[PDB]
Amino acid sequence: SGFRKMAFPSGKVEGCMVQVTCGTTTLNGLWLDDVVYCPRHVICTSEDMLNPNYEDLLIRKSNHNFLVQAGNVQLRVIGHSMQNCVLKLKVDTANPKTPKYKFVRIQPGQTFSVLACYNGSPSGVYQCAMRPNFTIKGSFLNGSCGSVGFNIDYDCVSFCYMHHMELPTGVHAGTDLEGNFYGPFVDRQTAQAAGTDTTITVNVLAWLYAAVINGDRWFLNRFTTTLNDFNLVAMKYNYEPLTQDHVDILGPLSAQTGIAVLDMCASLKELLQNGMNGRTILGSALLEDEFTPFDVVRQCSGVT
Amino acid sequence: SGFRKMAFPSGKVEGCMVQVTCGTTTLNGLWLDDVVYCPRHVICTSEDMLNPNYEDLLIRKSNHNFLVQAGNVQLRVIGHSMQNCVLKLKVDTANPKTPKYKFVRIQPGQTFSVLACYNGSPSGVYQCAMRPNFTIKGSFLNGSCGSVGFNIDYDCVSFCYMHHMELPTGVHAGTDLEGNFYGPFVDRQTAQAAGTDTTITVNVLAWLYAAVINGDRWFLNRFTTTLNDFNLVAMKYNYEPLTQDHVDILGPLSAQTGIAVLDMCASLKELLQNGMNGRTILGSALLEDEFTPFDVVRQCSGVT
Ligand SMILES: CN1CCCc2ccc(S(N)(=O)=O)cc21
Ligand SMILES: CN1CCCc2ccc(S(N)(=O)=O)cc21
Repeated sequence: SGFRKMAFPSGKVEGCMVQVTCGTTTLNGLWLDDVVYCPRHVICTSEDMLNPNYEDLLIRKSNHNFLVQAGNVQLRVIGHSMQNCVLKLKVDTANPKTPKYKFVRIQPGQTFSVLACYNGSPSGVYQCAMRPNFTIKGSFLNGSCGSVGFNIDYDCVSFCYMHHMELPTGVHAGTDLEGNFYGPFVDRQTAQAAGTDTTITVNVLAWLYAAVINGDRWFLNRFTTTLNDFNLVAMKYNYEPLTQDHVDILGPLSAQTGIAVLDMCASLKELLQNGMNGRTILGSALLEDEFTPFDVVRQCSGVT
Repeated sequence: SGFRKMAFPSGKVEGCMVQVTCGTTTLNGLWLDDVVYCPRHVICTSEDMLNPNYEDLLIRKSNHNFLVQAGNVQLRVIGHSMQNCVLKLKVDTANPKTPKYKFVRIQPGQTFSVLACYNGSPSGVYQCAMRPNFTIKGSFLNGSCGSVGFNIDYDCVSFCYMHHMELPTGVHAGTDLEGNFYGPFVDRQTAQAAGTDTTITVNVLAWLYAAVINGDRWFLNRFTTTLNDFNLVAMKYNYEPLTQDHVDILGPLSAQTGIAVLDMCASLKELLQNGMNGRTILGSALLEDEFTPFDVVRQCSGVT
């Protein structure tokens, strides 16, 4: 029993982290097979960062200008290319610690683990959600760029996120491992606003199921409701609209707990209209939305 | 910027986790050099668990009754002993993935990372505190026993916790790696109560410093106070008494933020007497106490 914001074990990713230096700028890269992936803003000087022409900047750069260090050993760079906002550095050695892996572009509301790194060295691991507005609420300092988000399915690491920047609001913006930004963000030092950040309704409901499972049931009420009625209340509180896809994904938790999704929606409705009255759920004084239904099933069943 | 309940990267510990089976019971062990450490309740049948004589039970057991599997490879057991509540299984192979490590008995209020494991397989990592009452609020299912808590200092893993049981209240009790329980707990299936759980005052203050650093300053007030006045209010709210040792440990954060410890104590006082009035601090609707001053400095500076 108990419920924790739990990250994937980070070992398979720790073996993939390198330091990439171009000119004076150092950040993190991901060494998989004989390719090192890093943010392309590695090639920028703080004066380029305002309005960079990445094509023109990269033209000034040769294989040998890219210093790739794995722990204390240097990698030989035999090729470089830009794909969207990532640089791919062809090295002459396959990373011997390359896990089975995939590149996946995650959907907003989905969760992943972040291995925050500095100078190619792992410092810590936490669990994140892709906000509906395609930002993450991370913990990233200077040099953390190139730090990656991932999920693990048994032996396979699905890389979904590479850290590129902090917006002036202190939220975090980044790419998939094909270097396409999540959201409308560009890799340029300019004022960029994220949309309205909504609450991930299906995740909050999943967490309410986690709570009931773990003995926190005070918020269970005598009421039920309808998708349309629930979504009237979701609208008011900047919650994501609940669809039948969400209901379907909650079915395993519905089944285990014997609490119908729409009854739990009515619990959530009352919680939104009435607040928590100084009570807590799983040691939280607000509605948690960074657990997917999948995360609750995994944690509450014991998937390794 | 940003602040996250961040765990140590778990790779060095993932390489140490094994499956230990005695009779029908399987749990997790820690393979360091040529010794596998696991909870001694591995030798108990569910009928022994009520009033076990571990000495008499262990006498029935031979080296070959202890099945130690590392991933898919079996380890040969050449020696067994009981130290307090842990079994030490001498194997004939040094773990080649043994990190530089130490066994440390942590103090209540200190924090560590937990690699939750099932059948010697890592499932997830989260950050914990040793509660003042020597329990942890974990996420542990059947088979999670032998899962370890740790800190990392650059290349050295300090093992501080081995998971033994869940109390009927759903909090978690365990040992150091010399198998001495944290708190008054015994490895017997009987009703065991934890003391009053207090809030770790020095940690909450550390977190208030993390908040100011990260731009959440609304709770900063015009008031100051005294250790004795603050501790009158700590008493009322089941907060740990603040000593000059705590103040000293906060000095780096005091210095960076230019906010005197006793002024922050006055902020905290007002927060305890008045609550958060539906506001949040670092995305939290209550006072967080599972960050040490050391954790805030590490996270807010970028220690790898
Ligand atoms: C410094 N650099 C690198 C990558 C692109 C980018 C985007 C926004 C900002 S910001 N708003 O912090 O100055 C800074 C930045
Ligand atoms: C089953 N076993 C193993 C180790 C010692 C112990 C202590 C307490 C409990 S409890 N209160 O969950 O039944 C169970 C247990």
